[PDB]
Amino acid sequence: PLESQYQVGPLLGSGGFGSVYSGIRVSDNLPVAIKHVEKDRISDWGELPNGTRVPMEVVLLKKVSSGFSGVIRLLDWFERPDSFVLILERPEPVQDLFDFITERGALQEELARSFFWQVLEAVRHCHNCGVLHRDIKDENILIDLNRGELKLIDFGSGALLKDTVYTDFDGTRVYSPPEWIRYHRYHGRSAAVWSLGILLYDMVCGDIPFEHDEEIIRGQVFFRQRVSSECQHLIRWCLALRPSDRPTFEEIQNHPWMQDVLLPQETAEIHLH
Ligand SMILES: Cc1oc(-c2ccccc2)cc1C(=O)O
Repeated sequence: PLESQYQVGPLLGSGGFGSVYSGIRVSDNLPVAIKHVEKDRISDWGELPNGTRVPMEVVLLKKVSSGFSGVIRLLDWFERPDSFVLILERPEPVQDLFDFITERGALQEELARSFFWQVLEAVRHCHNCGVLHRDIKDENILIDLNRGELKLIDFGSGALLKDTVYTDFDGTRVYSPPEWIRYHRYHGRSAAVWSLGILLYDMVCGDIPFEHDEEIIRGQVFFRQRVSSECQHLIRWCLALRPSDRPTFEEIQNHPWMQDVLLPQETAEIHLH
């Protein structure tokens, strides 16, 4: 069934999320990514409107599934004896933001603005769907190179969005907020804003600002690259130590640095050719 409907291509990557393969849906040659997740490694299990025992990732992907291209689309899923197999859409050609930054270095601000804006729309979409990604980072962002569109992937560390405190975290530590580091306590939106500040810094500087807990806790931001004041202001704002001092998604998107964003197609034409 999974074996007959899909032609398995090469391994795209593996890690904490499991193993993701390039693939093609045999019926219409649709490019897909086949993600295998070991059951023993699934800590968060959820229930669909049917009531089946599935990993939370599947619940979250279904909650965020729509025509909106800013988030990876779950096309299908299969349960195997010891794993879950997720069929995800696969943009072609594609490059993750991490590989993009590794190759190109620090992004021009116009490019970072377009990318960052698309990440914001994608995160806002997650949140409107009741999903907290919890692992917003360059590696979890795919660039559809032809369309200039970004896709948020890997909902495997995610949770249902709630207004109460989260005391569990399995996303990326260097993207985690100081309140998580110090107290093991964070609120969804403000931790997402912190990780967005790390991401924005990473986009415009070519690397994350903090490598150690103490740097996270201190929250002193040093710009190793020439970054505009408006951009440094937005970064410093997302990276406020006090969760309540962080901007809301609205304030980030109304920030002066975020004005006159390029359309994804314009972004592709100028920067991804
Ligand atoms: C790790 C991962 O990689 C992908 C993917 C990679 C290249 C093209 C399309 C999708 C999705 C996920 C996921 O976890 O959702």
